[PDB]
Amino acid sequence: MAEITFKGGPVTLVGQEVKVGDQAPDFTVLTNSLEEKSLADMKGKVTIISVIPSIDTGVCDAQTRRFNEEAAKLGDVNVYTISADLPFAQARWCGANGIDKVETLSDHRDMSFGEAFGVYIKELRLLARSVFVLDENGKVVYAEYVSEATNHPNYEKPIEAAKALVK
Repeated sequence: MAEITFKGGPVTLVGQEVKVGDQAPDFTVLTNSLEEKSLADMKGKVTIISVIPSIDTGVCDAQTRRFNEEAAKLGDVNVYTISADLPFAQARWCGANGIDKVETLSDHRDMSFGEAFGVYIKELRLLARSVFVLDENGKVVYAEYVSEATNHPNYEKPIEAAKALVK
């Protein structure tokens, strides 16, 4: 189990902690454009996934935006962000920042993602801050679950996993 804290005590997760080498669960989220997208689409490249609770929190910036730049520096990767937040809030955050290498997505709807990857925090109904990397087979190449929901992963980590495979 990933057992995340919420700044003073533990909080339960739905789902299980996934690992490297495992086949990713394969679900659907909405695009920020209000269409279904699933892991089956994402396997078209080595893909990084950046889970955050909602996009407005400022700490989300340090992920989605840095990921945009780092993905440009890699030159050949694919990256998405997923929130329990509105598709249009997510689209807008991208538009404000001029993001192009990353696209934001909304699990908001059916939580299928947050549930299956064990990042829906049961006790909050909120997505964890976590990251994953996925091979073109849809195998997990890296996974990390920030032990503290009030803190965020380092984007360098899934970059180092993805950059090893895009060569």
